[PDB]
Amino acid sequence: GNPLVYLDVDANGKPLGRVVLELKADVVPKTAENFRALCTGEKGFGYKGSTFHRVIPSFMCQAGDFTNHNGTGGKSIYGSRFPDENFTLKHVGPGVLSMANAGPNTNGSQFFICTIKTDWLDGKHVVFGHVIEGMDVVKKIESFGSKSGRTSKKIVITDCGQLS
Repeated sequence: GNPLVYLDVDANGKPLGRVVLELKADVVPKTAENFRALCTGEKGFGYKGSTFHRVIPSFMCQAGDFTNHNGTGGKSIYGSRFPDENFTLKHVGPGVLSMANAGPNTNGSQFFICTIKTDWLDGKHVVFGHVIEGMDVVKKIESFGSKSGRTSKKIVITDCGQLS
């Protein structure tokens, strides 16, 4: 079946708990595989030790810039960037997992977890999974964001990996 992966998240060195994500490899296999491998770190790089660098209450929590830690970086297991696979899955509600980008066909490693229905991103960002467990952790992360995106605590993915 579809991969299940996890992110364990700290805020100022205090554990918040675990976010478990289903990756919809049935719909977006290339996009799912990138995220899966970045969670395991099996290519020699990935999300472990990196941060949620942009968090906006009543919108989303963004992470995945494991090279520059500020929204300008990241890379995929395929190369620097890869195409929008499809827009079949929609931003239907809280818990949706979707690729951050800098316009069409600029997926790398950055991603966001929605805390509301972000319907205006449909057709612009590739949705590739959702939160199976740990919305409480996501809401804690959200509570440390601000309107500007700047976080009030350092939010770190201390561990990550594949469950199945």
